[PDB]
Amino acid sequence: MRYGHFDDAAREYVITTPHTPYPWINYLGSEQFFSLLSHQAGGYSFYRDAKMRRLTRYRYNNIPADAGGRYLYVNDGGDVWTPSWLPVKADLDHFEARHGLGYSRITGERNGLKVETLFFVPLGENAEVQKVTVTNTSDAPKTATLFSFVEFCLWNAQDDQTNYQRNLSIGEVEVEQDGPHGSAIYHKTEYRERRDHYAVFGVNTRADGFDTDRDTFVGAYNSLGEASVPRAGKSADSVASGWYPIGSHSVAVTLQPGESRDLVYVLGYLENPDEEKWADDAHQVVNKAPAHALLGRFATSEQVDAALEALNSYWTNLLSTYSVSSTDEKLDRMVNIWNQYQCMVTFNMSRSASFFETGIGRGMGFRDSNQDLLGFVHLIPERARERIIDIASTQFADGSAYHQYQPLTKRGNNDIGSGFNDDPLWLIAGVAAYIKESGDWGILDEPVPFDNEPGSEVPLFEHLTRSFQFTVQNRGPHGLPLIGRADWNDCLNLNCFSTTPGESFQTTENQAGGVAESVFIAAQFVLYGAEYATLAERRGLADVATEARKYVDEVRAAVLEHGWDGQWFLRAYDYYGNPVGTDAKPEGKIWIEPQGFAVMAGIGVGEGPDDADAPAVKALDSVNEMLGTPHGLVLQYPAYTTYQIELGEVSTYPPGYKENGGIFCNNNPWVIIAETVVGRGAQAFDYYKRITPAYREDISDTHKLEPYVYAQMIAGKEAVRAGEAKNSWLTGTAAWNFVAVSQYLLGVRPDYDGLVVDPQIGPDVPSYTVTRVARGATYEITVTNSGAPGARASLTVDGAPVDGRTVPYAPAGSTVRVEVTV
Amino acid sequence: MRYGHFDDAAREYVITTPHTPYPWINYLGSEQFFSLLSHQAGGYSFYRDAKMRRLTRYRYNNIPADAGGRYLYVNDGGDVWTPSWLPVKADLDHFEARHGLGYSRITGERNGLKVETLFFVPLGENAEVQKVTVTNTSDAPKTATLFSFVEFCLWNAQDDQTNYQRNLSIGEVEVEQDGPHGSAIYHKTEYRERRDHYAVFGVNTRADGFDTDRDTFVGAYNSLGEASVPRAGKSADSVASGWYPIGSHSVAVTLQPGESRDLVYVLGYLENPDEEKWADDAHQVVNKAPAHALLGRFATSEQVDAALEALNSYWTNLLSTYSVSSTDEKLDRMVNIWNQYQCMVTFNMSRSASFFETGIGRGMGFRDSNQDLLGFVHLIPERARERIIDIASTQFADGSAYHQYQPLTKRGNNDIGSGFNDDPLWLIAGVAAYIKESGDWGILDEPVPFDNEPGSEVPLFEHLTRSFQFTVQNRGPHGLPLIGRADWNDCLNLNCFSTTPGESFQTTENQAGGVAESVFIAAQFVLYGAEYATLAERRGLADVATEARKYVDEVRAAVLEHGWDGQWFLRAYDYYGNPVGTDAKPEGKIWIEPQGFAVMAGIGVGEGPDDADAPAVKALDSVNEMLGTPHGLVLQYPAYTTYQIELGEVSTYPPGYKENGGIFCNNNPWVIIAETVVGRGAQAFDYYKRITPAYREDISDTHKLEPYVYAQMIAGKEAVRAGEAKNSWLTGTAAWNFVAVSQYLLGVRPDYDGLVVDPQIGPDVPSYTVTRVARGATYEITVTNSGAPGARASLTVDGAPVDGRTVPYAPAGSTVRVEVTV
Ligand SMILES: OC[C@H]1O[C@@H](O)[C@H](O)[C@@H](O)[C@@H]1O
Ligand SMILES: OC[C@H]1O[C@@H](O)[C@H](O)[C@@H](O)[C@@H]1O
Ligand SMILES: [K+]
Ligand SMILES: [K+]
Repeated sequence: MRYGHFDDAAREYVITTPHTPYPWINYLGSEQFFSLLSHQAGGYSFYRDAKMRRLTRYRYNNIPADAGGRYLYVNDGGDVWTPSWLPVKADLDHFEARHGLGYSRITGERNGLKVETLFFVPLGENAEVQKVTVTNTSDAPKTATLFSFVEFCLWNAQDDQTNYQRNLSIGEVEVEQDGPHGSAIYHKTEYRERRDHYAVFGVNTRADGFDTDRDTFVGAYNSLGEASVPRAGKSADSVASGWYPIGSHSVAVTLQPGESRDLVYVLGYLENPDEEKWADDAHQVVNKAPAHALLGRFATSEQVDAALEALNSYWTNLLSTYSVSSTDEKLDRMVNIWNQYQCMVTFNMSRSASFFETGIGRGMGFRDSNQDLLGFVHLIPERARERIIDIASTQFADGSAYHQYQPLTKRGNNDIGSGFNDDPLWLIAGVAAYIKESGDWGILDEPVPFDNEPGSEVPLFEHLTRSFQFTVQNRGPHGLPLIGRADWNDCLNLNCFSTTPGESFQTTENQAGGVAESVFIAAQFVLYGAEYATLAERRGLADVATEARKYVDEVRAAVLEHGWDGQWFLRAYDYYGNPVGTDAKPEGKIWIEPQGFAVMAGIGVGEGPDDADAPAVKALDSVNEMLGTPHGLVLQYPAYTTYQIELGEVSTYPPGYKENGGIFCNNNPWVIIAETVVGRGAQAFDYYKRITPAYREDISDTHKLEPYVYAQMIAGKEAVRAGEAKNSWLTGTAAWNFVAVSQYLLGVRPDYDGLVVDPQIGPDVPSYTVTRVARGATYEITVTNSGAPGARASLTVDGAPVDGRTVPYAPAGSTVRVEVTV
Repeated sequence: MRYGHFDDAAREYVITTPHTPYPWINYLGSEQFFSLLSHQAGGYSFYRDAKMRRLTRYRYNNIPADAGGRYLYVNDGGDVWTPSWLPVKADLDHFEARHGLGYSRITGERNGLKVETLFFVPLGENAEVQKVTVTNTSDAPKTATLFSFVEFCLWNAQDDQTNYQRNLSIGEVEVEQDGPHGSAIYHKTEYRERRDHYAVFGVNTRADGFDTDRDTFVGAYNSLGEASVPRAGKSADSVASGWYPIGSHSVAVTLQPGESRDLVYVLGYLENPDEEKWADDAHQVVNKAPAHALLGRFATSEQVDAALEALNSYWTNLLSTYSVSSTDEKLDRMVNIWNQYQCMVTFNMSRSASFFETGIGRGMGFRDSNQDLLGFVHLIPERARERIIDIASTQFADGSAYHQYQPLTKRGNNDIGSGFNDDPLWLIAGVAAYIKESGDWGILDEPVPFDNEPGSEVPLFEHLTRSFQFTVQNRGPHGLPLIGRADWNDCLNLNCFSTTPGESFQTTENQAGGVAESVFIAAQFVLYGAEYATLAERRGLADVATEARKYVDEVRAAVLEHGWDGQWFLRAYDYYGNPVGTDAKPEGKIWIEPQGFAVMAGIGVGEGPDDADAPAVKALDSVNEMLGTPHGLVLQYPAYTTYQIELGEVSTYPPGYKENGGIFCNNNPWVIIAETVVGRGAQAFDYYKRITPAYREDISDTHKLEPYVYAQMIAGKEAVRAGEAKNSWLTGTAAWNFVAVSQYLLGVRPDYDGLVVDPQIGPDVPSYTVTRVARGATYEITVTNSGAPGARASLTVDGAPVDGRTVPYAPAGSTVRVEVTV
């Protein structure tokens, strides 16, 4: 069951009905200004930070969903409709929405008028541009009046939604019907006071009329679908004082049969220097210079099209670093287009703002942004470098870190908790990924403060030492890392014991003492502490590196001695020292995270995939049997059916959802990668297909959410809603799947001194070529793959056999031809 | 222009159209369970705390406003309509809503079916009951199906609105079609975990069908006005699993010509002891015992009626303490009914939850709850006593206090700022009003902790000494109290200097040092420091009292010497010692707060109203001339037209709104009482009329909000919206106008040892009788009033002339007849 299709040549998803199972969105912008845009034009835009500089208003949990966005009401002879279908819901003769890379087009046609709108954020601009084309598709002349509409937000979205007792009296606007390229409205709430910024909403023509007051435009007792002004056929020229500012312009157009007209609208974010905020000595009238310039840069359709083409070229350039040509078109569209596009979006948004995350409490996550770096470092290495510096600046001197930072200020906060003991090790992961990718060893010398404190700077390498030493100096009675508030699983809260309702487990005070340990952080420390040992040796720190290898070896042996349940890895020891994730308990017998992570770290790996005695194989077979479903692998089994006070948030979810028996997709690639490590390519690829957008498109009515991006959670087998996704777009699933498919399944993966070429994908992809740009040289990697279990590659390079699977990096400008036989 | 009228005999405001300027609400409940109910059935319900235990969901800033509430969709022959008008907006043949004391009735009739709903919260119950009467007003038999609807909230209203990434997976219900009294739906989100509470929505009949999933009942792409289930005419029997739980039952009705049927619906809040939460050993099925009991208590019309009658008797008893019979029916309905009812609501709700206050950030305000006591102590003194202990327990040992407390827990928080230096003295005000009303001197001996700390208890009197000593030990260089974060005016933030956008002025950190002083707090200290001295005297503390009256004299002298601008009182000195509220400045020349409060404290009062040399008279004349408008007295003049960094939030409002040139009604009664003190009753009464609901009903189209309650803010003369109110219901204006009218205009006011009878109302009310129950005796107070300027009363009591205007309190059971000549 499908509601659209991929168009690979156009790099677009084509939605051919308004009647999708859920609003399906795109993100516009890749730099500092972003828009959430549904296939019904719903959503909102913000500059840098969705909580603090939100330009336009959007209602989550509206009835119906997604009533509110950038609308264009058409009044043709008294009949009013919107080409986005919502909010008016007039019958359309034709409707299509295409979501592309950084832009979308939505086109609706009714009664001989076709209205197509291109929405995008241009490169280098803090603005959302709309190019609207109206065409008379009838055989007689048409006259229609077009009313644009956007509802402003009062910048601080939390305040906007809660503090009406103040903010119903502060809404301010200016209206400029006769500006230099057409008509503009200025939304300038609090520019009177501390804000140096305002929004503009303008059109490239002298508008017939305007509206800036929502209640006037919409009318008492009316929804957006029933707005009075478009039904009247003329603007009310309303000038807001408080209440709800909007931007709306009316333009009447007359079109002969076949004739079209373009109109260009811009929503822009402008700043002025404090000294130049005002046009007038009395400080009453905003300085419009930068808004006039912006509108000048988008006064013509030619300017729009040039900017859209520059954006297309930017995307071609980004996607030129890693591409695959295989016999599986679903695989190829994920690797070449969709998974990389999503990794840009997660890089920019972290978990902050989607149609599920509300752009309020969540900023840039310390763990989240590190995981997203793993799937982003090849796309724009300079920006990954900057992100590493920003994240490491929010770390404390003892190696612990703020769990997230505020995007606008880059300062850490505790708003979604403190003391997540996996956080410090993710910094080592992010840096190791970045150095392997770029060979930029010099980043280890970058001075980086602790908690943004001027003069506290130490080299970024020393931050990694603090991370490493934090785990070393925080192990429990089994030699396993103490878990703290939680590890990667935010709902495994072993120090909590909360009996007070409604207090967030994420922020609630934890109990000192106890002996609670995490098998997940143990594996994480084996995996990434090995990379820290390597960086130390490369830095000429021989003794630090020897010591680091020793501690890694200790923790590794502890996993096998104290972290093994018999047929799978234990999950943890709780506050009392009792095992969690043991077959000795009735529920939560096996938990997926240490199964994938321990095996990625090589723990329990035997002689080959057919070595039934190896703990890794036993562990992965137990995952397959106990956690496997057609939709992916669930987090634990059985799910908990009553509240387990000593485990925290996890048992508070009904079984089959989120952390209690949901398919929590971020941890599935760990098992995929683990499967590649033991030599079971076919099984690893199977798990990849079960959760991957292009493979799940044919069950779009089950998945419900966007068929072109990963989501955080698919309901698991214990849910009545099994198969149904929540929380699309913003998830570490995107980066980790890209890691899994690009580096482990397809097998092309940067190491410090050469490119590892190690396919392990099984027999469903028997022939493919990867084109990989790495360290300035292009590698054409032609793979002939039997897919036989445990079979690993041999290579020839430029006509000559090479030993093993690592190709030493060639000099920049080379074309290196690698022939791979598996 | 009116949209309804007062019905005095019924104690109701009758709304005769759905098409009001704004939603007009009532509050149901007076104990621990409260509903906000508009004349369109919109709003929500909560137990004790609107942030933490909110039963049902309501959207502020919805389009249209107030789409959402307790709906009953009637399907007659395929035609669907709701008697509340919204959300369907079908043409009704008749519509009326009556808001009463603790109940409302909303009736709509269409095509031969009349549907009346009585909504109320019964005494002693944590539930909202609706008795629905449907009548066939046609001459032929009718059939219809009625579908009830309410949307649940996930208890924590903040989480409900912002934390979808967790909470879309936690919604849980149970469905009981065949229970003891009829059908019931249980909303039990998080009862699996830490909540010992669930909600029930039931009806006293076996429903034909039900729905618990919003998306199924409403249908995809639909608003509530388009709900699919009522249109199809059959329930979908949906059982929610996450997403959006609701309660809906369908009931088929059949009616002969002229026949009616009653249906009783109950939304209830139930708790179980932890040990009895579950019906089953597996802990999956909630114990329904308390809900079954509740539903049996409201299984019949007879039970509903008995309970509504008990509620009516309760209100007649509450209102028997103070009433007036005069020549002015507008004055009488305010004093007798509406102002007292509003005082009950502000006592219960503080500033927490209205159609403007969102029931999230604001709990029970320390200042607000003390001002509310002034207008509530005569209603239920035992409940006032307890509130005093509650508030005083959140005070710190140094006499400063948390600015508010969380209603559920009674623990103070800083969520809306700290260090408001008027707060400590408001506690003296509250206790003095309480003791004058009740003669309960023993409250001063009650053990009360500081910040709820076990073992920190000291007598309540000692808390007052901490408050009094706080001001004494925190005066600035002119002998005036240091202002701290702000005084009563929350936007006068002299220690702020914020240049950072979107950091609340209320909570942002303040700068140490400086010399910022408040003339407001100086006047509050002179007024209430005198009360504290009298309490110390009655306790035999002659040293303490003598020293107290000394400091009162020093501050009074400081006001005259350093707080006087020439024709009015100064407002403040800023951080650098520069005067605020001086004719020397271009804007904010005169501010109303010290003019009212200084003169209330007797500061600057001369020989009589025509003593034109007296500072009090010059100050009051300046108020009249510079701040007077037809709608009330604005806060200051001119309003500030640019941001003044040294003054904090105040100049961030556009001129004419809130604290920047708005009519901030709470401060108007201070000027009214001031004018009574100086002997100008005619002017005091004029100001009272200008802001008083019964008098502004005839301009309902200008005031906009409820015509039967005070609001916090009416737009001032500098606003394009001059005359239009915001923030109705929840305001200190209610208590302080009750004080003004009952105690100063009408002149009947308790003092420690007798009842003062001192009318000062001017010639427009030439005779009236007050009936006042005080200390167990009833005083029948018959006034003949010339209104002569400055003329004050002489009294005869029970046939004998008495000296002065204070009647010593008579023994309990007495009827004391007081004859008053003015
Ligand atoms: O914190 C509540 C305070 O908020 C300020 O923004 C408003 O101007 C005040 O009227 C209000 O009392
Ligand atoms: O604070 C963010 C966290 O909130 C928890 O309630 C959820 O279960 C987690 O998946 C999410 O990461
Ligand atoms: K997590
Ligand atoms: K205030």
